[PDB]
Amino acid sequence: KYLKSVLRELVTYLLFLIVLCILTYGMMSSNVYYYTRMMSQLFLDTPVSKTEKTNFKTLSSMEDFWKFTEGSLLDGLYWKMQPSNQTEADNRSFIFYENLLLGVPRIRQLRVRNGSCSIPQDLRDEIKECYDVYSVSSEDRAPFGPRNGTAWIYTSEKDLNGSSHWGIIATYSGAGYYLDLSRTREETAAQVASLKKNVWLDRGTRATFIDFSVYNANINLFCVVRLLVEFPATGGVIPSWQFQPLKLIRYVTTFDFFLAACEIIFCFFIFYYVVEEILEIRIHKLHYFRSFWNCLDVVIVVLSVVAIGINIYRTSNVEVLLQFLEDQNTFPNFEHLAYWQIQFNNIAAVTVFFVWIKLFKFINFNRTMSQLSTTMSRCAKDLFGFAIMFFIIFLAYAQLAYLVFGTQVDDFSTFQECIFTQFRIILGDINFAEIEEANRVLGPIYFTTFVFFMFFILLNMFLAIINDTYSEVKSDLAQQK
Amino acid sequence: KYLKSVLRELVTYLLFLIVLCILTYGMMSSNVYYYTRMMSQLFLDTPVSKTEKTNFKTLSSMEDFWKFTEGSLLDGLYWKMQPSNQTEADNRSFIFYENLLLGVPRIRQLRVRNGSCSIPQDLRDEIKECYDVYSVSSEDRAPFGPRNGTAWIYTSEKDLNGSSHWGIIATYSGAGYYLDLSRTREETAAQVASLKKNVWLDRGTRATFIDFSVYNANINLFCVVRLLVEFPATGGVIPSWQFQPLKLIRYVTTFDFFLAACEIIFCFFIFYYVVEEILEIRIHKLHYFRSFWNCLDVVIVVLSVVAIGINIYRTSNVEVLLQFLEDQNTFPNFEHLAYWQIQFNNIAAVTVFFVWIKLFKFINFNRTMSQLSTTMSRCAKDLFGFAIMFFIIFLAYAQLAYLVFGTQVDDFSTFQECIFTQFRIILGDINFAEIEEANRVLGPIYFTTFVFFMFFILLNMFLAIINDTYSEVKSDLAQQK
Amino acid sequence: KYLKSVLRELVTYLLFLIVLCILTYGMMSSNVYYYTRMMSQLFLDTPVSKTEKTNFKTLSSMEDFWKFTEGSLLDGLYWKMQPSNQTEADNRSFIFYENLLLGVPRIRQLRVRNGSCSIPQDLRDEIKECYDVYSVSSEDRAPFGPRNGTAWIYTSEKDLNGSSHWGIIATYSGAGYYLDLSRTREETAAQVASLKKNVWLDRGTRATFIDFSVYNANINLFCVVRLLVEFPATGGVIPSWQFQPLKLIRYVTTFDFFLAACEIIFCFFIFYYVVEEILEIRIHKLHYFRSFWNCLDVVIVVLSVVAIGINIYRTSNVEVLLQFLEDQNTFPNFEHLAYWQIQFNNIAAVTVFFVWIKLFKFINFNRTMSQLSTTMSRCAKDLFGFAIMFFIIFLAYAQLAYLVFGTQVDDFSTFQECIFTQFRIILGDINFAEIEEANRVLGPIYFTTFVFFMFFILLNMFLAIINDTYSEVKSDLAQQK
Amino acid sequence: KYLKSVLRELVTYLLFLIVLCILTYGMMSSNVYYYTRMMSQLFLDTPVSKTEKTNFKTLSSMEDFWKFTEGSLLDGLYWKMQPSNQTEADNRSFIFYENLLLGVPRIRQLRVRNGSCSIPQDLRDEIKECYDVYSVSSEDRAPFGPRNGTAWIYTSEKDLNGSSHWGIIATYSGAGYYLDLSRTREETAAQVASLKKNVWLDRGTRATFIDFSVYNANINLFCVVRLLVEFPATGGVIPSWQFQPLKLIRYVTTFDFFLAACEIIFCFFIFYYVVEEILEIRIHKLHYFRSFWNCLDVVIVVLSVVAIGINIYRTSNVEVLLQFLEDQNTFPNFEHLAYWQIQFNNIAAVTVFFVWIKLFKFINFNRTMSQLSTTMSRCAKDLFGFAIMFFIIFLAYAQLAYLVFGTQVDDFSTFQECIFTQFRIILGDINFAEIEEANRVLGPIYFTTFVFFMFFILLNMFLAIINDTYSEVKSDLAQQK
Ligand SMILES: N[C@@H](CC1CCCCC1)[C@@H](O)CC(=O)O
Ligand SMILES: N[C@@H](CC1CCCCC1)[C@@H](O)CC(=O)O
Ligand SMILES: N[C@@H](CC1CCCCC1)[C@@H](O)CC(=O)O
Ligand SMILES: N[C@@H](CC1CCCCC1)[C@@H](O)CC(=O)O
Ligand SMILES: *[C@@H]1O[C@H](CO)[C@@H](O)[C@H](O)[C@H]1NC(C)=O
Ligand SMILES: *[C@@H]1O[C@H](CO)[C@@H](O)[C@H](O)[C@H]1NC(C)=O
Ligand SMILES: *[C@@H]1O[C@H](CO)[C@@H](O)[C@H](O)[C@H]1NC(C)=O
Ligand SMILES: *[C@@H]1O[C@H](CO)[C@@H](O)[C@H](O)[C@H]1NC(C)=O
Ligand SMILES: [Ca+2]
Ligand SMILES: [Ca+2]
Ligand SMILES: [Ca+2]
Ligand SMILES: [Ca+2]
Ligand SMILES: [Ca+2]
Repeated sequence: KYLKSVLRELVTYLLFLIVLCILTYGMMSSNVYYYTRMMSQLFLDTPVSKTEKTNFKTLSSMEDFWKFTEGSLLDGLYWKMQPSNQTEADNRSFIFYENLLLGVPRIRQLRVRNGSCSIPQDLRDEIKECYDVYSVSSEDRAPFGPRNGTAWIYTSEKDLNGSSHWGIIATYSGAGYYLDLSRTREETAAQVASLKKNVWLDRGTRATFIDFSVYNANINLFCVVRLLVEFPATGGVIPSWQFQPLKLIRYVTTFDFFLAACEIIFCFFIFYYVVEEILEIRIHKLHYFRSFWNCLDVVIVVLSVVAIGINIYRTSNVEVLLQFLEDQNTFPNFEHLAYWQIQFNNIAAVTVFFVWIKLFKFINFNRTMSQLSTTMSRCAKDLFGFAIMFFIIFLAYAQLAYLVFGTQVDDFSTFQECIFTQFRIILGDINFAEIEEANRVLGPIYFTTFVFFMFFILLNMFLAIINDTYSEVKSDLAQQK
Repeated sequence: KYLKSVLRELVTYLLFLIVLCILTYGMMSSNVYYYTRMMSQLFLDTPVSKTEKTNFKTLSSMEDFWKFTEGSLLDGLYWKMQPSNQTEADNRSFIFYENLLLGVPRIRQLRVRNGSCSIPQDLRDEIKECYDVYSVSSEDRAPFGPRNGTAWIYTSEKDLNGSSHWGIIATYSGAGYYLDLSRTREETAAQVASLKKNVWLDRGTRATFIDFSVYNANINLFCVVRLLVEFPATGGVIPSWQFQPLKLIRYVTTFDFFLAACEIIFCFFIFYYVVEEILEIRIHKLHYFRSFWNCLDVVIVVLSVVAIGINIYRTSNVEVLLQFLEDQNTFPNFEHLAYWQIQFNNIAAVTVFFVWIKLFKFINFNRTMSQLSTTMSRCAKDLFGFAIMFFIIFLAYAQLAYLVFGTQVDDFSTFQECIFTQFRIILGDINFAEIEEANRVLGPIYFTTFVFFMFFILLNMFLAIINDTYSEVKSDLAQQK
Repeated sequence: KYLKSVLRELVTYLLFLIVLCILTYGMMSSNVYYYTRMMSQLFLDTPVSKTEKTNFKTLSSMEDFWKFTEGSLLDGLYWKMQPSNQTEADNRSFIFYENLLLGVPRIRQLRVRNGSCSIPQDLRDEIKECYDVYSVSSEDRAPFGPRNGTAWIYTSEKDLNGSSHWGIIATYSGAGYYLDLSRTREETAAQVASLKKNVWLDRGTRATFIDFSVYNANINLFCVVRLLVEFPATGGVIPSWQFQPLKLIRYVTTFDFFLAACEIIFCFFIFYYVVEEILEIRIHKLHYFRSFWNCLDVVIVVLSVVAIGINIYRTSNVEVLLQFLEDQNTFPNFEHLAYWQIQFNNIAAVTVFFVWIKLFKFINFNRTMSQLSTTMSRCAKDLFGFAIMFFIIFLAYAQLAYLVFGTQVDDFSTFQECIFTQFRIILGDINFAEIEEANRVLGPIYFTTFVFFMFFILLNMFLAIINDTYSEVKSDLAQQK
Repeated sequence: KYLKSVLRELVTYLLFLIVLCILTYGMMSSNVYYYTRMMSQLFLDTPVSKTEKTNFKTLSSMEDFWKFTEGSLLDGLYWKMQPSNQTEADNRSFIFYENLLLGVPRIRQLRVRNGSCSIPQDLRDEIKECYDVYSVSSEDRAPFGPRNGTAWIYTSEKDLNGSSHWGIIATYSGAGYYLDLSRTREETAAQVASLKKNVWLDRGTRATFIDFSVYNANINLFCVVRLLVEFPATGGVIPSWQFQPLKLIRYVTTFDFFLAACEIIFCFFIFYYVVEEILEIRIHKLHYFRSFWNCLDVVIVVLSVVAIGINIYRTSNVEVLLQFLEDQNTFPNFEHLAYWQIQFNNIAAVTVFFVWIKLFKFINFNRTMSQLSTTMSRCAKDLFGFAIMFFIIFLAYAQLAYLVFGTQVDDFSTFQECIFTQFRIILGDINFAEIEEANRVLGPIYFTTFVFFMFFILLNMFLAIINDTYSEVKSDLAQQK
C-alpha cells in the first residue's frame, strides 16, 4: 500500500541524509580549527619585536604598521628550517616544520587624489590640504611619487587578475599600486627599508593589503592569508584580518575515492528529484500552491544546484590550471579562486540545515504529537504577521541608540552593528560599564526603560498569544473527541 | 472619501518620516565614531612615559598627574609634522597628519579655603589643618600662593566666559584659577616645571580641568576636549574625561545645499502642523481630551520647537562670531558654544524616537492586529498603575543595598548608581565575585533572596496579568462574533 | 471618624519614614566609598617593589609575604610629608596629605604544636614531621623559638584585649604571638630584617594578622585595617583583607546637632510604639494571632531595640574611654570597639528595609489593586510550602556538584559557596570555560541536564501555579460582582 | 499498622541518608581544593623564567616547551629545603615545606612513522616528507634516532605497566618511548641538555607526557600529576594538564575507625536491600513493572554495587602491594592505580544524587502537594516524548554552526563542544565579540535568528503545555471535589 511509496521516497532521503553527514566530517576534518589557531596566533598577537605589548589587534600609528611588517611577518615567514643545514637554495624555506610556504606575499594598496575635497572658503588660507573619504568617483588613478617599479605605477582592477573586496567601512576594488614580495628574508627586509624611505603611506592612504598564502604538506590543506589594514579618513587605523583554509586538489588517495565516488552519486541523486519533483510542479499547478511545508520543499533544490555547478563548473578547471602556474617562484592569483569557497562553504551548509526540517513532517507519525505539531502550526498566522509590532518598537530603541551614543560608545557604531546589541543585552551582556561614561542622563534612561519595556513586553505578546491557542487547539482536538 | 484625507495627512508624515532619516545619516556621518576612538585612545590609555603601565584611566597620586601632563598630552599635542621640514613658524604644528590643532589648552581649577572645617575640640592640638568638601559657601575666592599671572589670581564665574559643569561627585562652576597653555612644546614644557615648582595642587584642590580643542580638515569635523580630574576631599583621585565631536560651519559645498535647503523645508513643514494642529486644540477642547495616543501627539511638537530655535537662534550667530575670533593664537571660549550641541543632539534624537510610534496607530489597518492592538492597549490600566507594587519592593533592595555594601563595593556607590545594578543583575552580570568579599553573611543573603523573589516575582504579576486579559479580550472580540 | 485615627498613626510613620532617610545620608555620607577605594588600592594592588607584577591579591610564597611587608606597607605607611620640611618629631608622619596615621601596626599570629598529627606507621621512618589543621585542641600555647619580647612569648586570648575572628577556612581567636610596630620607618624596617632572621613563619603557621588603623582629618572619618593572610595546612597561601570605615566621635559641630537631637527623638519615637503596641499584644491575645502582616509587625521592633542599646550602651562609653587612651604613641585595642559597628551597620539597615513593606498595606487604598493585593496574597499558601520540592532537587545538583568538581574548580570549593553558583548560572555567568577542563564526561552532563531541568522546571511550577490562582481570584472578585 | 512498616523501611533510609553525608565530608575534607590551587598554580601559570609572560597555559613553540621543562618544573620540583642545612642525601628534597616528593618523574611520548602519508603525485618533487595524523595503524613502533637507553627504544603498551589515555583530540596508549627522571636537580638538568641535543621532538611527535607524583605529609593526601602536551599534525601545540588528588592508605588513626567501621556497615546495609528488594522482583514480576518511580528504584542498587567491589576488590590489594614498592627511589606505576579513583569518585557521587530523589515520594505526605506532585507527574508524557521536536531544531543550528564557523572561532571547534555553546548562549555568555570577525553576513544571521526562534520557541512549547495541564489537573482534583 502507501507504506511502499511511503518508505521508498523516505528510503531515498533516509539514505540521502547520511550521505551529507559524511561530507561534513569527510570534506572538512575536525581538527582544522587547530590549524588556524596556530596559524592565527603566529602573525597576530605575538610581537616580541620590543618590550612593546601592542600586537596586530591593538595598533594605532603608521610607523607601528611598518614595525609590524618588517618586525613580525618578516620574521614570521622568512626564517630558518628544521635541520638548519642541507643547503636549500631552490625552496629556501617555509615558516617552520609542518607548513609549506608557496609563492610570495603581495602588498596591495589604495590612495585618493590630492585636493579631492574643497575646504570651506574661510580656512582656505589657514591650511592647504584636503583628502576626503574613499569612493569610486573620488578614487585616484594618477601615477604617484617617484615612479619606478609596480607600486609606483597605478594599475586597473581588470589589469590585475584580482577582484574587489568587502571590508568593514569602505569596500575596495583592484589596486592603486602593488609590490610582490621577494622569497628571501634579506631582499624583503631590503625593500621595506627602501620602501619606507619613499613613504608611500603619506596621507590619504586608505586600503592596505598584504597577501601571501601557504600549503600544508601533512593533511594536504591549502590556506590563504589576507591582512587588510584600513586607514580612516580621520587619521586613525583599523586593523583586520582574514584567514581562509581550503582543500584544493580534490583527490586524497586514501578516503576520497570513497567520497568523490559518493560525490558523483550525490549530484546524481538530486538529479533524480530534480525532474521527479518538477513533474508534480508542472502537472499540478495549484495542488502544491499554498503550502508552507511545500513552499519550502523547493528551496533545498534551489540552493543545491547553485552549489552543484560552482564547485566543478567554476572551481574545478581552476584547480587544473594551477599546476606549474601555482608552483613557480612567481605568486599566483589564487585568492579569487578561493573566493567562491567561502561563497560555497556556507551555502553548502545552509542547505544541510533545511535538510533536517524536511524530515520534520515525515517520520513523526506516532503520538498526538503529529497532531500536536498542528498546534504550533496554528500560532504563527497571528504572530508571523504580528512580530512587526514589537519589531517596530524594536527598531525604535535601535535607531534611538545610534543617534545618541553612536559617537562615543563603540559597540553601537553603525546602525548595522547596533541592531544586534539591543539583542545581546536582552539575553544579556554588558558594555553598561561605559554606558554611563557616555551620557549620564541618557544611558541610564535608555537602558532603564528598554530593559523594562522590551524585556517586559516580550513577555506580554509572546507567552499569552502562545498559551491561548494551544489551550484552544488541544481542547479543539479534545472537542473532536 | 476619507482615503483622500487619510493619505494626505499620511503623505505628509509618510514623506516627513524620510526627511529626518536623511538628517541622521546626513547631519552625522557613520564613521564619526572612528574619529573619537583614535582621538580617544591617543590621550587616554597609552603612556609609554616609562615602563609604568598606569594610563589615564588608572591613576592615583598627584605626581602621576604631573607626569601625565608633561609626559603625555605634552607629547600628545606638541610634536612634529609629516615632512619634518618646510619651516612652519605660524602654525607650528598639529598632532599628526589628518587633524588640526587650534587655539591652545587651558588649565582650569578650583580650591577650597583653609580651615573651612572645624576639627572636633579634642584633636585640635593633635593636628592643625582641615579642608572640607567643596560647596558654594565653602568655595574659596581668596587669592593664593605667590600671586602672579592668571592662575595665581582668582576669577569670577562671569569674568571668564565659561559656564559651570556637571561632573560626578560635585558640580563645579567658573574658575578658581586658570592658565592658558602656550602653542609651543618647549614653553608649555617650560611652564609645567615652573608650574609644579610652585605646587598649586597642595591640598584642598578639588576640580582640575584641562581644555583644548581641535579641528579635522578632512571631513570638516570640529571636536572639543575636556579632561576633568577630580580630587576627593579624602585624598584620592578620580579621573574622568569628555570628548565631544561637532560640526560647526553648517555649509559643506557638496551635500549640504541638499540638506540645508531641506533643513528650511523641515522647520517649514512643522510650521504647517504647528498651526494646523492647534485649530482642533482650540476648537475642540474635550474631543482630544483623555486620549493617550492623542496626549502623546503634542509632545513631538513640544520638543521639536525647542530644538528648532536653539540651533539657529542660540547657535547660529555663535558660528558667525567665531571667524578670526576662533582662529587667532588666542584660545576661544568655544566649549559653551557646544554645550547646547549635546543638549541638542539627544533632544534631536528623542523626538525621532516618538516619530515612529506615531505611525504605530496609522498604517496598521489590516488584520485583526488593528483590533489586537486594543488588546495590549487594555492591559496597562491594571499594570501601569500596578507597577508601583513591584517597584516599591524594587527600591527596597535598592536602598537595602546602599546601606550595606555601599562603603565597600564600588558598583553600588551612590544610591543613583545602585538603582541600576539591581537591574543589571536581573538580566545578569556579576560583581558577585567580590560580593562575598564584602560581607559574608549578607552579600549572600541579599543576593540569594533577591534573585529568588524579584526574579520569581517578576514572573508572577507580569505574565499572568498579561495572559488573562488577552485571553479575555481575544475571547471578547470572539464574543462580538 | 477613622480617618483621624487612620492618618494619626500614619502621620507618625509617615513622618517617621523620613527620619531614617535622613540617617542614611546623614550618618553615612555618599562619597565614603571613594575613601576606601583609594585607601584600598594603595595597600593591595600596587607593588612596584620590583618588576614583579604580583600584588597582594595574587600571592603564593612566604618570602613574597615578607617582600610584601617590608616592600609595600613599610613604604605604604612610613614615608614623607607634604612640605618635606618643618621637623615633625612628635607626629613623625602619616601616609600622605589628607589622612592621619594613629597608633602603630600590630602583627598577630597563630601556630600549631609540633607532631600534633601522627603520620601512619609505615612512613614513620620516611619523614620525621607532621603539623595538622588548626583547631582549639590542636592549638599551641607552648613558648617558641628564641624567647624574647612579645612575639616570642605566647599570650592568652583574654590577656590581650582582642576578640576572636571569623576568617574563611578556620576561625581564629586571641594570639599565639604578636609584635607592635614602631612608628618610625627605620625601626620598623629594622625589625623585619631582624624579624625574618629568626623565621617565625617556619611551618605550621596558620593565621597571620597585620593590624593598624588611621584617621581622616577632613570629614572626621575613622578607619581600621585588618590584613589576614591565612596559611593552609597543605602549604599554600590565602590572602584576604578587611577594610572598615567608621565615624567615632558622634559630634560634628555642623550637621550633627540636627542629627543627634533627632537621634534622641528617634529612640523616643519608638519608645512610643514600644508600649503603645504591647497594649494590644497583652489585651488581645488571639486578635493579632495568625496574621502574617501582623506577625511581621513585631520584627521591626524586635531588631530596632537591639540596635538601640548597643550603639549608646555598648559603644558610647567606648568612645569616651578613648581620648588620650587612643592618641598616645601606644596602639589601642580599637578594633573590637568597631566590631559592633559592622554588627550594627547591617542590622541598622535590615530594619530600614522592612520599614517600607510596612507601608505596603496602608497607603494603597485606591484601585482594585488593594483587592488585587489579596491576589498575590493568596498564592504562597500553595507555593510557600511548595518551594521545597524544587529546593530539594535544587540542593541535589548542589551536593552533586561538590562531590564531583569540588577538588578542582575553585568556584564550587566548599558546599557553602557552591550553593550559590547554581544560582549564578541560572541567571547566568560562566566558569564553563574550565568546567570541561575539570571532567570531560561529567561537567557537560551535569551542566547540560541542569540548565535543561532547573531552567525548564522553574518555568513549570512557578508560572502556571502563579497564573491560575490570579485568573481564579480576579474572576473570583468578578464572581462577587 | 502501616506506620510501623512505613517508618521501619524509612528509618533505614532515614538513617541511611545521614551515613553517606558523613562519607562526603569524611572521605573528602573541605579544604582539599586549596591543596590543588596551590599545587596547581605552582607549575602552571608562573614562569619568571625570563621576562617572557607566557606560562604553561599560553604556549606555542617546541623550544618554549623545552624552556618550560628545564626552566620551571626543573625548578618546580628540584630545589632547596626549609633549613637549607642538615645534609639529606637519602631523601634529597621535596618541593617546599609541607609536601613530599616521592619517586621521580617519567617522560612519555609518541611518534608516527616516516612517510606514513603519500603526498599527491604533483608535489612529490616539490617536498620530500609527510607525517599524517596519529592512529593505531599509523602508529610507529620502529626504533628511532641514536638508540641508547629507554627513550631511544620503543616499548609495548603491555610492556610498561601503564594504560591508555583519553586526551582531547587523539587518544593515546602505551609509549613510543620514555625516560624516567633523576631525583637530583643536576642530573635532571644534565639530561635535558643532553636530551635536547638529540632532538627527539623533531616532527611527527604527537603525545608528550610528563608524569611525577607527590605525597602530603600533613593531612596524608596523595596526589598525582599528568601533564600532556599534544602536538597537532598541523604544527601547533595544545597544552593540557590533569591534577588528581587521592587518599591512598585507608586508615587515619583519628577519625577513620569511625568511618571505616561505618564503611563496613554501609556495604552491609545495602546487602540488606540487595536481597530484600529482589524478593519482590522475583515474586511479583508485573507488580513493579511500568512504574517510573520504581523503574528508578533499581538504578541506585545497580551503580552502588559497581562502586562496592572496585574500591576494595580492585583498589584495596593495590594499596597493599605498594609499600616498599612505592617508596624506593624507583618510580611506581601508581597512576593507573588511581585511574579507578576518578572512575570511582563520580560514580560514588552520582548515586548520592539519586538517593535524595528517593525520599522525594516518601516523606511528603502532607498537603495537596502530595497530590500536586501528580500534577508535574502528568506533564512529561506529552513533553518527555515531545522534547525531540525542539531538540531536532536544536541540533539544527548546532550542526549549522559547525560547518560555518568551525574553521575560525574556537568555541565551536568540534561538534561535541559546539553542542554546548548553543546552550551557553541561551542562558547567555558571549564570544559574539569575534562572531562578526568570523563571517559578517552569517554570524549575525545565525545568531540573530537563533536567539529569535530558540529563545522565542522555548517560550512557546514549554510554558503553555506546562500551564494547561496543571490548570486542568488542579481543576481535576477540584472536579473530584
Ligand atoms: N554515518 C554518518 C553519521 C550519522 C549520519 C546520520 C544518521 C546517523 C549517523 C557519518 O557522518 C559518520 C561520520 O562522518 O563519522
Ligand atoms: N531615505 C532614507 C532611508 C529610509 C527612510 C525611511 C523609509 C525607508 C528608507 C535615508 O535615510 C537614506 C540614507 O540616509 O542613506
Ligand atoms: N527627606 C529625606 C528624603 C526622602 C525621605 C522620604 C520621603 C521622600 C524624601 C532625606 O533623606 C533627604 C536627604 O537625606 O537628602
Ligand atoms: N550528619 C551529617 C549532616 C547531615 C546528614 C543528613 C541529615 C542532616 C545532617 C554529616 O554529613 C555532618 C558532617 O559531615 O559534618
Ligand atoms: C628605481 O630603482 C632605483 C634602483 O636603485 C631606486 O634607486 C629608485 O628609488 C627606484 N625608483 C624611484 C622612484 O626612486
Ligand atoms: C612671576 O613671574 C616671574 C618671572 O620669572 C616668576 O619668577 C615668578 O615665579 C612669577 N610669580 C611668582 C609668584 O613667583
Ligand atoms: C632579644 O633581643 C636581643 C637584642 O639584640 C636580640 O639579639 C635577640 O635576638 C632577641 N631575642 C632572641 C631570642 O634572639
Ligand atoms: C648513550 O650514552 C652515551 C654516554 O655518553 C651518550 O654519549 C649517547 O648519546 C647515548 N646514546 C646515543 C644514541 O648517543
Ligand atoms: Ca530569562
Ligand atoms: Ca538571562
Ligand atoms: Ca557575562
Ligand atoms: Ca521567562
Ligand atoms: Ca493560562
